[PDB]
Amino acid sequence: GVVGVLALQGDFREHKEALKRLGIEAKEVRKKEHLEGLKALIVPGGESTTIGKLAREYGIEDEVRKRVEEGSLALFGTCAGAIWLAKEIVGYPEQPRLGVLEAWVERNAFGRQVESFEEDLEVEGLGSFHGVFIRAPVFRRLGEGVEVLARLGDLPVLVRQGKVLASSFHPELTEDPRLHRYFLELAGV
Repeated sequence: GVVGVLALQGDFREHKEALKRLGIEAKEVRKKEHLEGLKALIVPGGESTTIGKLAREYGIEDEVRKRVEEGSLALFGTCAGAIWLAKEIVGYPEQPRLGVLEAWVERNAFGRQVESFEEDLEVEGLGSFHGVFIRAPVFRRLGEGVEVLARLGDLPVLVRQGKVLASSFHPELTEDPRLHRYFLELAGV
């Protein structure tokens, strides 16, 4: 298996199920050793402060940083995973995270009474994709080398920086595997 889903905490189950539609049997990553042999790693939705704390404690954060830097590992972060990837988390400068993505992300900042909504999104190259948002974080600022692949109105919700992909929505909460395939393709799987 060359595709893994970080399984320290959260909803990795949904991503494994989504990956099955691509004929992939996802490897559950719980130890740094589990990163060996992977071409792609998905960081799931969940509790961002916990995923960050555990990934740091187990040495996974540092190894992932090294792997991405050498270009031997593609990353796809969804919700908590997108927060984990962000270089800056608004209001939580010291929150444990990878921080490779040049972006400023604010946790659960959409400002809607009901903290859950769904929107049809236009994804560059992919087409229309059903976006599922739950206590969704907001991409406040993006670095110059970051590409916006999808927006809700004018707000970026799917961004890419090289082999790092991040979404504020949950593609794994739909039965559409096209965004996952898009990720595997860029990871060279």
